[PDB]
Amino acid sequence: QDNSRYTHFLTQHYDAKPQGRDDRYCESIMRRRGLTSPCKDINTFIHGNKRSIKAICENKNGNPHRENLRISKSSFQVTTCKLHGGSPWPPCQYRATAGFRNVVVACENGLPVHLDQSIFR
Repeated sequence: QDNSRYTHFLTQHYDAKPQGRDDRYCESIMRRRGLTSPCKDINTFIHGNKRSIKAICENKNGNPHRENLRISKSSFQVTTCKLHGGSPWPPCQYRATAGFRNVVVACENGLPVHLDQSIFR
């Protein structure tokens, strides 16, 4: 029916139109999306519409990749938020890295349920 994992994916990895994707963007959205207790070490948000991202799950915008993942054909505007300061607890200071590249996800039932973070490390 519903997919709580696709819902979690959106919360953790999707931001439709961010505007300025600087450090303070990261600090605000990381707190907003509930990722600051403890501070998530690295988290990347995808921008634009959701139908492009879903389409990574189909032949449309994706290919099978590695053990059980999928890799997009199209590039996406992304913003990676990376923790600095060696303390895992708030306040969480983030460095933003805007990117434009293809993304790796895992899908269930045609829906993204996981973002592979490693390609942004």
